[PDB]
Order: sequence, then C-alpha cells, then structure tokens
Amino acid sequence: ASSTAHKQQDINHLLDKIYEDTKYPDLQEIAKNFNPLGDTSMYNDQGAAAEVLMKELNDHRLLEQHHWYSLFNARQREEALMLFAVLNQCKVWHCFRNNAAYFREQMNEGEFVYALYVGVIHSKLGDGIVLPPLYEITPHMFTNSEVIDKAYSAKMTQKAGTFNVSFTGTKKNKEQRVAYFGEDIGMNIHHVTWHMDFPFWWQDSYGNHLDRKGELFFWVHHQLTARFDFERLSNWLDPVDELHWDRIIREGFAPLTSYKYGGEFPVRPDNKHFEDVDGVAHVHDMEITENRIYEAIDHGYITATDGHTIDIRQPKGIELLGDII
Amino acid sequence: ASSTAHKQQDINHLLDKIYEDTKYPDLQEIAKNFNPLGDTSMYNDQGAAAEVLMKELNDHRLLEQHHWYSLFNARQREEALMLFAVLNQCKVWYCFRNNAAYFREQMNEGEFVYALYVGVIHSKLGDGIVLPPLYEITPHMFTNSEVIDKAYSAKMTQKAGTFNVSFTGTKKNKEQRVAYFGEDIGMNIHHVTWHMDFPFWWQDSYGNHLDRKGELFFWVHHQLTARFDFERLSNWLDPVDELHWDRIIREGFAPLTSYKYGGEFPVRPDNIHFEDVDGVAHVHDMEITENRIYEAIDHGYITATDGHTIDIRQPKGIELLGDII
Amino acid sequence: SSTAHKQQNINHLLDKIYEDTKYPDLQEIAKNFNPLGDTSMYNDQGAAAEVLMKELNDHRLLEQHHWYSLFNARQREEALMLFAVLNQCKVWHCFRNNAAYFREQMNEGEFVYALYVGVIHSKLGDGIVLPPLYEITPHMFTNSEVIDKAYSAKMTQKAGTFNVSFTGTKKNKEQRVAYFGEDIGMNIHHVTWHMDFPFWWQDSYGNHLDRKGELFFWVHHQLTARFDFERLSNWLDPVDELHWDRIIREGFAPLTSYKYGGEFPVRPDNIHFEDVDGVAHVHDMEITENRIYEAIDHGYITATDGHTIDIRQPKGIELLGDIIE
Ligand SMILES: *[C@@H]1O[C@H](CO)[C@@H](O)[C@H](O)[C@H]1NC(C)=O
Ligand SMILES: *[C@@H]1O[C@H](CO)[C@@H](O)[C@H](O)[C@H]1NC(C)=O
Ligand SMILES: [Cu+2]
Ligand SMILES: [Cu+2]
Ligand SMILES: [Cu+2]
Ligand SMILES: [Mg+2]
Ligand SMILES: [Mg+2]
Ligand SMILES: [Mg+2]
Repeated sequence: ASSTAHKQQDINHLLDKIYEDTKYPDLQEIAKNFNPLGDTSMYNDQGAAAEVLMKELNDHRLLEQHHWYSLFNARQREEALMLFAVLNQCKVWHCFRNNAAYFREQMNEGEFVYALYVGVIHSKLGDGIVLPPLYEITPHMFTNSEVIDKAYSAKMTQKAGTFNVSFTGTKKNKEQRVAYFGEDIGMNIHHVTWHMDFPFWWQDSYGNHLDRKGELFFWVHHQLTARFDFERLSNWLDPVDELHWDRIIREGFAPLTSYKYGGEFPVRPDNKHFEDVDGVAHVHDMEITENRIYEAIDHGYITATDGHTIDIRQPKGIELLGDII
Repeated sequence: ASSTAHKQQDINHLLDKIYEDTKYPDLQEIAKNFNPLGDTSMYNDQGAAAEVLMKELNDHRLLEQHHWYSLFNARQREEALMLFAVLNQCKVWYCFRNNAAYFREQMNEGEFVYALYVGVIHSKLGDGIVLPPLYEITPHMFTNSEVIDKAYSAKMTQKAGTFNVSFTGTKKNKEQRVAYFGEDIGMNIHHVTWHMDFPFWWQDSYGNHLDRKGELFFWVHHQLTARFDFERLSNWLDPVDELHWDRIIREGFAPLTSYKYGGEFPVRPDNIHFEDVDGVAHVHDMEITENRIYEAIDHGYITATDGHTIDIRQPKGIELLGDII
Repeated sequence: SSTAHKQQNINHLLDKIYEDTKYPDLQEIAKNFNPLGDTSMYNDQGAAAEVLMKELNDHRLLEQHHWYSLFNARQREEALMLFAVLNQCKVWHCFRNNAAYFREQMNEGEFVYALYVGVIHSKLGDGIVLPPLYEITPHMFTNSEVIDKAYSAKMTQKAGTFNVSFTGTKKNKEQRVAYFGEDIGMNIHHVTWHMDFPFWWQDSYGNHLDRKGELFFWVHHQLTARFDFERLSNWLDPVDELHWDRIIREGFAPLTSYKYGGEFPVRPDNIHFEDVDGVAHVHDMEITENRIYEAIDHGYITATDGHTIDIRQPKGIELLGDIIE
C-alpha cells in the first residue's frame, strides 16, 4: 500500500494529464468520497492545516482551475502552501495520497503540481519516489509556442509526431548564441528543483532545518552566473553587465513561449528603464532595499527588529545575508 | 469690561480695517499710552515675554507694516509668536486688549492677525469669543484678483456693489472641475483654523498639552485628501497621483490671486521638475528626509538624538510619526 | 651628517632625477650598499628594508620612466615602502645610502615622493630645505608648450628663458582666475600641506599629527574661500558646488604633459559623472556622502561594532575630517 511501487504509481497517476479531471477510477472515487476532515487522527496537527484549506475551498476563495500560476504571486503561493501544509502533516501514505487526489480535482493545477512536488520532497513519506520531469508534466513551461502549436495540430488531426525545437530570436540577435544555456530543459529543472529543495517560504516548524540555506542560495546563483559568463566567453561575447535600478536594461527578450492557460509570455523591449509595477513595488523601493542591505554589509552587522546588532563578521555572516537578501 | 460683549467688541475693533491705523479713539489712546513693561504683575511670567518683544521692537528688528507675511517664514513666525507669547501670559482681559492694541500699531498686520487669532484660541481669556472669518479680515487671501480689482474700482468711484466670483482656470482645464473644493472659503477657514488650534510651533511650556496632536495631524490631512479624491470621482476624474521629489509635478496652477502687499501670487507651470530652492532646501534634502522617516517606520522605532530607540510599534507610534513628519 | 652635507646629499639625490645618478659617490653607494647588510642602522632591525627588498627582488615594483600617482593604491604602497625604510634609519648615512640605492632601482615619481616625506617626517631631515618640486619635476608644473621649447633648447644645445602663459583663451572666462590655481607656489603649498599631513599617516610611523582632520577641513576651506575672492575680483560669481547627479559645468584642458605617460587628459564642458572602472560607481559616492551626513545629523559617528562616537563636541570636526578625507 505504501510500498515504493504503489507510491510511485500514485504520484504518476496524480500528475498524468494534469489539465483534465483524473481518468483513473480509483482517484475519481477518492476525490468524490474522501473527506480531509473525516478523521483528523491521520494528521500530526490533528487537522489544523486541513481545516484551513477546507474553509478556503468551501468559501470559494481559491484560484480556479485552468489559470496561470506563479510562485511569486503571494496569494497563489499561500494557496499552494495550504495544500503542502496538509500533505506535510499526513502521518501515513493513504492520507497523503487521498488528500492529493481530493485536492487535485478542486485546486488550480499549477498550485497543485507545486504543492505535490514540495510535499513529496519534504515529507519522509516521499522517500524513494522519483518525481517525473516537469517538462513532461507541464510542457508549456519548457517548450516554445511554435512547437506547442505543432503539438496542438497533431492532436487536432489525430496524428502522432516528433517536432524539432529551435531557439528563439534570429541570428541577428547575438544573445541567441548562448540560448542553449538558459533554455536547456535540464538546467531549468536544476533551477526549479534547487528552489523546491531550499524554498524561501520554508519555516522550521514544518519539520526540519535546511542547513546553510542562505549561503547555498548565494552559491548556486553565483555558479549559474559564472557558468553563463563562461558560455558568453565561448561565443565571442563579453560578460553580462549587472542590472541597476537607475539604468537601462539593455537586452530585451521575446520568449516566444505561452502558458497553457493565460496567453503568451510577455516580451520586453531592448533598452528600457525600470518602471514602477503596480501592486509589487516602486523602483525606488528596490533602491532603498539595496541600500539597507549594503548598510548591513558595510556595518558588519544586520539590524534586528528591536535595533540590536547581529554580527556578520563571521562564517555564518554570508548565510544571514542570504536569508535577508 | 471682561464681559463677553466687551471682549467680542474689542476683538471686532482690533480686526477692523486691518491695513490702516486704528480708527477707534479708545484703541488709539491705548496704543499711544499703554506700557507693556509697566506692570509685571499683569503676566504669569513676571513680564518676560513683554520684555523680549519690546527689545525687538525698540531695536527696530521687526517686519515693517504693509508687507506680505508667511507663517512658514522662520523669522516672521518668530515675531508673530513673540506677540502671541505676551498675549498668552496676560492674567486679565485688559492686559490682553491693551497689548493687542499697542502692538497692532507697531507690528506687521499679517503677524498681528496671526498672533491675535492664536492668542484668543489658546488663552482662557479668549473663551466665548467668536473670531471673525479671515476671508473678511484679509479678503485678498480668499478672493481672486479680478474681484479685488472690482472692489478697488468700487472704492475709487465711491459706488457700492456686489461682485461675482467664478473659479480659476478655464473649462479646458479639467482640474477646474473640482475647484469648488479647495477654493471654498469655508474649507480654507477649516484648514487655517485646524493649524491655529494645533500649531506645529506649540510647546507645552505655553500652558497645556495638545492631546494626540501628531495623530490628528495625520488624520485631518488624510480626510482632506480622501475628500478631494471623492470630488474627483464625482467629476469623471482619476484620483490624484502622489508627489515624488524626482518626478514631474504634472498639474500646474495659476492662482489669479494677489497679496494686499507683495504682488500677485506666483504661477507654477504644468509638468515641471522640482528645483532646489535657495534659502530653503535642496530637492535631495527632501529625499533624504523622506528616507529617514521611512527608516523609522520600517525599523519600528524612532532614533533619539543620543541614538537610543523610541518604540513606535504601539498605538502612540502614529502620533510620534506625526510629530516628526 | 652635518646640515651642509645633508643638504648637499639631498641636492645631489634630486638632481636630474630622470637619469642614473651622475655623482661618483652616489653611484658607488647604489652599486655596493646592501640595505640588509647591517640591520643595526634601523629602529625596526631591518623589517621595512626586508619588505622593500623582497618586492624589488620579485620584480614587483613599478618600472622607471613611468607616470606615478599618489592616488594609485599600489604605487602609493610602493613609495611608502621606501618612506618606511628611510623613516627607520637611526643616522644620516643609513638615510643617504638607502636613498641612493633605491633611487637607481625604483620609479622616479615614487622615489621623489618617498624622499620628500622621509625628510619631512624624520628628525634626520631637520634643517634640510627641500628644492621646489617645480624644478625637480618641472613637467608637473609647466605647460607642454614651454617644455617643448625646453626640449628644443636641449636638442639644439642653446640656452633660453621661455614665457609661460596661462591655459585657455580669453573667450574662457575661467582663465581670468588662472593665476590662482596655476601659481607654482600655490601648487607647492598644496602638495606640501599633504606631505606634512598625509592621509596615509599611521602613528606607528613614530608620532601623532595633531588635529590633522580639522586642519584638513581648514586648509581646504581657505583654498575655496581664497579662490572665490579671486572670482569676485574678476567679475565672476562664486563657484557652484559639485553634485554627483548634476553636470560638471566647467571643463578643462591642462595643456600639460607627464615626462613619461603622455599628455594630461582633458575634460569637456557640461558632462555628467560616469562610473570609473576600478575606482567607484557614481552611486557609491552618493551613498558615501549620505552616510557622512547621517553622522552629522545624528550627532555621532558609528564605530565598526555599532557603538556611537559623539561629535557634538570640539573634536567632532576633527573626527569628521578623519572620516571624510
Ligand atoms: C451675479 O450673480 C447674480 C446671481 O447669480 C446674478 O443675478 C447677476 O446678474 C450676476 N452678475 C453678473 C455680472 O453676472
Ligand atoms: C617674455 O616676457 C618678457 C618679460 O616678461 C619679455 O621681455 C619678452 O618680450 C617676452 N618674450 C616673448 C617671446 O614674448
Ligand atoms: Cu533561483
Ligand atoms: Cu494643513
Ligand atoms: Cu588637498
Ligand atoms: Mg499702521
Ligand atoms: Mg529638509
Ligand atoms: Mg601602464
């Protein structure tokens, strides 16, 4: 029941054809009849997390299915983490499986996929499971619009096919020379999995501490940056400049990619100045935040909420900077 | 003589025809013969405020009559407050009336009117007095130049008349749609009187504490702003933008109003950037000040002159912020 | 070891500084003297001589016949290594012999600098009068036109005296006051003040420089006020202040050259500051400025561990000069 074979098959089934109601009769039956609140002894918190999520569901406060999802959207992230919190409290696999099946059919698919992945990664119940590659679970997030269009045409015409992916832009765009780095599907899996392993929303009340996370955050991104610059050097290009909030972003981008639901990803023109983003931040807020971080660095200490100093002139200083940055 | 009738009559006479020497023979006699330094027992401060003001007067250091006055001008405010301080120390009405009559004939009329108003408001001797509306005491400050010119013409020709005021700007100026809000003479009296009741120069050594003043400062201006935006919404306009020191002030203004002495009020063009103001501040100084206030808010404490923390994560915090802002 | 002999030694060492020494005694010393041969001549028993000799032997010192700038961190460090040796000499023969030895090994600009500050800050230098730098390194005080006539006079082996005119043209109103900043004595005053009160001074060199940070404020205040008096004398307005976010109105063409390194660069009129690679971003200057003003307006300087150093006291101005220079 909780053998590796059954848990793996359950996860495979839950992630199969994620944009449609489940086609597996056993999962259909669970989603119809299981009650996340029916027996709260299955949870290490006696049902607190399930109560939170069920109240949001019953009050019609959750993001609808067939809608874009972004982990950087505060409310959508909070909704995905409500499901993660339920899965994380499950004592045994049948709780994990049944809640996953129940909420798969109620919740936005992007939120669901995210919660199930981090639930598997951060629960002991997920030990031994191999998560399918996200580029086959949500291929729109890893595949350009031209190839997706060819897939839609194959499906409309009921014909199989294999379609070649090319890079975006043209040869006139020198940045295309290094598209094989940031568009590589495995490099993108590396990146999302690092953040799934070391999420910025992690709280140790979820079960365990993530050792040196803030320093690993610095290091993994330093390595992405240094590796990209090595590809630029390999292709007769100069190193990337750094962004600054008061200077133009020289290199624009046309993704030529689309969401499954939500439309095409937006383009950014060349040589644009940063503008304030309504509901996110003013450009000036970013500059102030940057200044405050540099104040801590140049002071040698981070300032606590009550004004006391937290020394960063020690080996953990870089980690604490990762935490606040 | 201390009856409400006589005190009101005295105030009416002191404020009558304020740009000319007093036409009331009894006030003339007082102004000629009263000695503010002649009986220290008149005052709760043993005569100190009277000595301070008389020294400035005798040293010819006071602003001349028939000259513009601005409460925001440090030296002119200091002079007005020297007269306030005398009135505020008078024990009995005859001291208050006689000092007011004496200094009416010695001091700038704008300073005098200001000091007499705040003196009445903040002295128990002022209880029961109704201050005349400032739009009839200094009508230039509430009446556009065209109507003042018609009044001057009526006086030149010795012919009574009533003249219609009809809002600044043209119909091509969408901001004129809501001119009835900020140009309403009563709204302007509301605003000046709030600041007279709750002056930024108040010190409790003047006799009493002004409860929650800094928070009331936030609230009265929040309500002015919210009420203006309701007029904009009523007139098919969007809400006002906020000012930014580094961004253009979109909407200029032509007051089409004049001082009695000092000339026409200055116009501001549309779409101008802030410039440094000689003798006042650099634009960058405003940005630094803003940054320091936001530092206190985001720290949760104000920093005292010796560096210690003043907690604002409490109900009085908004009041302390009003004090420093 | 008397003043006459010490003065002559210095005269000889500074003679024809761009060429190997022509004095047989100094050539013999440069050939045979070992700075490490008798450490009993140093107060540090040879520590400074060991540091400099290692740099020399590892071929890490700036070559001869190359421009030198005291503001270049590594070149300054090299000059100060020689200063450190001279400063450790107990007796004059150590000072003279090390000077002669390193004159032939080190860059001439570094050597002249080290020899001057060595004479000034060693008791062995008492009674010596340093030759004017405008005759030791005339390129740094003489426009390129006159140097060329000197070069021509030497190429043709004919004596001459050549008139120096001020830089610019009569169309350049700033030329009206060129006699101030271009005066060779005013230039010597300025270099010598900084030689007497160097920003690199550490009291481990042997003594404290009393009130240095306040004298730094004062000497430059007086240069600024004196320049403005010349502007007033020539129908010019006072100088504006620089700001990092505003154009530098007045450009400058020095029309002067290094002996080695080429012509001094020109600055066009009306330029915005640009970031300087290897030095600082313009934004870094603004942040540094802000931090200094934070200390001034707080009334205290913040120490490395966060504790406050009160500057509301007579030494505050000195501490400000310490942190501003
Ligand atoms: C002024 O207003 C009154 C009433 O609104 C009107 O009777 C009168 O004609 C007006 N005068 C002019 C000059 O418009
Ligand atoms: C140089 O100046 C001197 C005096 O200042 C003058 O006698 C001489 O004519 C000048 N020489 C030239 C070439 O102008
Ligand atoms: Cu990342
Ligand atoms: Cu107000
Ligand atoms: Cu200097
Ligand atoms: Mg008068
Ligand atoms: Mg200011
Ligand atoms: Mg070079």
